[PDB]
Amino acid sequence: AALTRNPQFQKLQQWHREHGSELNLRHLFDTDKERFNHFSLTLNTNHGHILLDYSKNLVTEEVMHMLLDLAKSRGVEAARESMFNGEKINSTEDRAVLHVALRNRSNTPIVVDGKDVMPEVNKVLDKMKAFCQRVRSGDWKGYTGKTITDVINIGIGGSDLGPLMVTEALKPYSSGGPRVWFVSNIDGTHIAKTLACLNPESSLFIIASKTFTTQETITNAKTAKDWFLLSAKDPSTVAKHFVALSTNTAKVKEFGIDPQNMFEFWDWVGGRYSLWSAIGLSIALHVGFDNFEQLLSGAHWMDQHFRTTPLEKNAPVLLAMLGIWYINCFGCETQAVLPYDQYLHRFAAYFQQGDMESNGKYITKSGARVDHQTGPIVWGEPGTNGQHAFYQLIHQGTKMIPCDFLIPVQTQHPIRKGLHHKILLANFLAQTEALMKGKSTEEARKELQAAGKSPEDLMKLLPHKVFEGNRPTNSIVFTKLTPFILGALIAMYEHKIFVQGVVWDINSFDQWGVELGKQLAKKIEPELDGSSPVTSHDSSTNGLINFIKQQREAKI
Amino acid sequence: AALTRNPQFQKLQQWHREHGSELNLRHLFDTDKERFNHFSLTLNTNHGHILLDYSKNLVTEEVMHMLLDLAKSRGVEAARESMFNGEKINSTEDRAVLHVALRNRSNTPIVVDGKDVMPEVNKVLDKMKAFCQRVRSGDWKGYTGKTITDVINIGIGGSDLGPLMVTEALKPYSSGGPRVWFVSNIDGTHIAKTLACLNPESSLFIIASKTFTTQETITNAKTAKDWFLLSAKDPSTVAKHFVALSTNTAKVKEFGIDPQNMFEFWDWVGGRYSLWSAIGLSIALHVGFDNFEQLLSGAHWMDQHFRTTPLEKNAPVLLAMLGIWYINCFGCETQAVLPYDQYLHRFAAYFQQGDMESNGKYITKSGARVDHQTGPIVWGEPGTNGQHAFYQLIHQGTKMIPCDFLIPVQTQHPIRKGLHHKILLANFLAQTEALMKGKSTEEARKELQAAGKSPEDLMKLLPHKVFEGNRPTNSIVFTKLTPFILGALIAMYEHKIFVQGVVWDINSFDQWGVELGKQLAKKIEPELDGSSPVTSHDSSTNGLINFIKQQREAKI
Ligand SMILES: O=C(NO)[C@@H](O)[C@H](O)[C@H](O)COP(=O)(O)O
Ligand SMILES: O=C(NO)[C@@H](O)[C@H](O)[C@H](O)COP(=O)(O)O
Repeated sequence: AALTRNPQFQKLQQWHREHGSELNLRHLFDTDKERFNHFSLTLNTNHGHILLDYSKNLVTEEVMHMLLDLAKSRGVEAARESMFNGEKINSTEDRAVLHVALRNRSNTPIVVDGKDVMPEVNKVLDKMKAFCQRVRSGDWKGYTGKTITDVINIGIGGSDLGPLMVTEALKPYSSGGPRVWFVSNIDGTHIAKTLACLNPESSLFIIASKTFTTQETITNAKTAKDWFLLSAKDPSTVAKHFVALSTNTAKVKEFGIDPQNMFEFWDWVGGRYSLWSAIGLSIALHVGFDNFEQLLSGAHWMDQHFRTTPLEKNAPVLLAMLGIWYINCFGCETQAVLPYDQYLHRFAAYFQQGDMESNGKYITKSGARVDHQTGPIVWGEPGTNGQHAFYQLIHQGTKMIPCDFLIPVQTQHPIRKGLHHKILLANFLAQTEALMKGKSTEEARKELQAAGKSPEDLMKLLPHKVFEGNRPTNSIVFTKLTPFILGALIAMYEHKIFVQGVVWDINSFDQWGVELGKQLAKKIEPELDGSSPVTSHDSSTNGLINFIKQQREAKI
Repeated sequence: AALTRNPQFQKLQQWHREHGSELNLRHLFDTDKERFNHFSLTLNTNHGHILLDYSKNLVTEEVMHMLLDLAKSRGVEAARESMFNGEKINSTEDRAVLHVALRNRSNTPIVVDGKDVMPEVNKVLDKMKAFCQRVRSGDWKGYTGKTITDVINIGIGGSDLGPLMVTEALKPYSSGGPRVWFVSNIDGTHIAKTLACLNPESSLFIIASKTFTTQETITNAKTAKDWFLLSAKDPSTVAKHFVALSTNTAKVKEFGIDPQNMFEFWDWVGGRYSLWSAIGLSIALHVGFDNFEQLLSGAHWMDQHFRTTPLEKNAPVLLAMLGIWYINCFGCETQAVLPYDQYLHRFAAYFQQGDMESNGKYITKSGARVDHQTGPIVWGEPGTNGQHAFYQLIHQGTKMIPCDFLIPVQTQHPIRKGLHHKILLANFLAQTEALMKGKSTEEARKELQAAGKSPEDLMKLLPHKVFEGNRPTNSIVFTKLTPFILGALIAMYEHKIFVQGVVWDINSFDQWGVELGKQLAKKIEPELDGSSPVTSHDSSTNGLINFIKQQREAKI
């Protein structure tokens, strides 16, 4: 594998196995009061500021220089240009990777197969804008002349999570927009519970699917249409209640959706990087097209930052290299994402997909099997809730867990004259301070003695109240969570994921395991029908299938 | 350190040290046709069956024997009886651990440092039922003589996640009950968007706090009362719209809720183990008291299973020891929980707290600092969705990740003649089969060769299409997800967590990390007031605070 054979990686590795064990955050701050200044980055987007404070990390100037030298020797910049220039860096599927083109507000030409893709990107965007206009203004009428009150997005994975997370994060900006619903799981409960609340006369279904063949989505789509026609009664009416977001005109046709009602994207648009495309139709319908264009602009701003800033001051690069540091040097399996914002309740989940589906690989672009760690397990929940739950393990467990704490300075709901947000911010700050500082044995025993504890009680309870600290965190603070800032934040992490993938020399844009999954259920599905036992698989699969058929009858 | 000194543990490590790496699942099955029958257990609860299939784990007869031997030399059984007998096993807090008492429907005596607790346990339960009957029937009236249509639960951590997860899971049994809402985050957005949909006249608030001093809960509670009074008046009417669940009678009164409307629990009721107590009121209110009793009955059955079953066939113990195996011998940092049920969308999140807040510790009950790993990081999202996302990493990443796949045989919504559930079951089965089997280079080669690829391209793509497999999983299948079964499943995991803690000799029932957090931001909160810079903390905390002050009034 490329990484292990790299001299910069070896130098960093040797340094860590020579000093790593010795790096204490509390000590570092106590010996360098310019630390914050030296390990923090402030970005002024002219539409809000974003402060990336990475000073609470187990690093020194020597460590950062070695990490950036690695980014350089691993060719991050050249790879970055290849992506922005439309080169087919997705080597296994031989495709370009152009989500940056989707939000290329500057309209600078990007050539693929001898053709600028921007004209087509803008054509779809204009079509989306015209459609949303019609729907929102009430011009688009259902089969009975009523305006559309509900929009239902049917899709899964990359055709679901992005729009779900963004519409949730941007709720404050959806005034004058129809209600938006997201159905994704094949589990019947999802679509059934959704349909139960809808009126077919005023509901518009959006079938999101790059391929338009995914089993969960097509099956949900058919159930929706069947449900609809139970009222409509004229397939000529579905044209007024069903539209498609896809790249496969053929399939959309077979389903019963004529063009003009198909908003397309392209193969260089990865599913987990597709919310910026026609896939974001539900977003635009929810918050309006101006806000949707703001989202795109925020992403474009971050793309430009990533492309023009020297590595040492490049946000996504710094985030990516600190991650490489914890993953490949400290051996940390996970990465926690902790937004202190309820609207971002699906943010961690979104990047759980974005990061893991991209870098959960073990084969390099040269075909060699990696002999080092790659993508981490990403998780988290919106604080503060976590503090009263899993934070216990982050503070006093046996695992090192790098955490990204995020929060907006200004809230969308300054109720009680800002009291709630004041408390939220204080907790945000105090948590990373405590993770860094911890609480020594002397400090703990002091409190216990002041509490008047007997020598007996203090002795047995003292160890349990000590916090070793030295747990690294990043604090990302932005002025306000607007469509623009959100877009820049999502783009920031997309590029962090990109940089790590380049350093590991893997292809962060294919998903063979996901592709495989879409073809596994195939064989067992028909075998579940009969009531006769199955014996064609290993004994576990057989036993589970037979327990299934047996309990199918059970009358509980 | 205590587990380190155990001979059974040493035996395990030595065996694995030179053998726990050759264990290949596919090989184990292709040499033992009775593997499924020998490595699985079927539990008939009389209200549905539960199949725990742990045959797809990297274990052999020998290994399970050694694992069970370790369980007994560490005193699991002794520790268990101590818990059920009311002994104060929560050493650091010298408190009993009796969530089992809450659902002890056999009413068998459990003397607690004096008198039997059941009489009081059943007293609250009766009071709870009485209250529910009044609210659901229409007896309990709003100050304007209106019937309750919305119930809002306000609490955080253990006073929030349990009732939220259960009411979501048992939604199909909520016919007739009012709508339930859960507010927990101090983030003003949470209470704001919740109250914006309510009508003060027909809304009843439940303030859930064991101590009734938690800043988040108390503050949200005060804000709720405020919202209510600017639509009515006379702080007396509050009595008709606010009730409390706590152990602190007095401080609950100085708020505005007479002890009349207070449903108490006790100190031996851990927050993360409290949904079975008064904390579960929102559950009883949503699905009725008969269903709530079914839930308790379910947990009670599992408790008896755990208490009377020989270790070799004990569900919670088997799950626990398999976990110890992966954590302490294979070094796996995480445990994934993948329910194939939309209703269980908050299930993984529930145990993320239950497990991590319990076993995320590093100090033994003897005061010694652990010499090994403890509590893993728990995470997950419902199936099939994850298959289109993070499963990529489970299948082809560089981390070993034990996964628990769960699914009900019978769906609550058999739409399209069961087509959706048939597809859901097929994926459930196919995914674990695939994680175990993988796809060899040879198999992938033959598929690509047939596909028409040339030596050039086939070679280029081949390694990327190979699945090493040997990914261990547990498949837990139950007849139907009913109140009773949900109760049994939750109790099963509580005991799994209990067993692991004992083996590690830690205290799974205190939370000094969580206790520290509920006092961390207090020093920073006041410093946020004003526009003057702070210099009292480390440069990072100072820097963040100053950036917030500067941006708080920046007009974007
Ligand atoms: O590629 C992926 N993620 O990046 C996957 O998550 C796809 O987005 C998901 O399987 C949906 O595929 P279709 O849009 O073709 O229905
Ligand atoms: O102990 C805990 N979990 O087990 C914590 O998660 C508590 O449940 C949470 O802090 C709420 O405490 P109060 O009910 O006193 O408001």
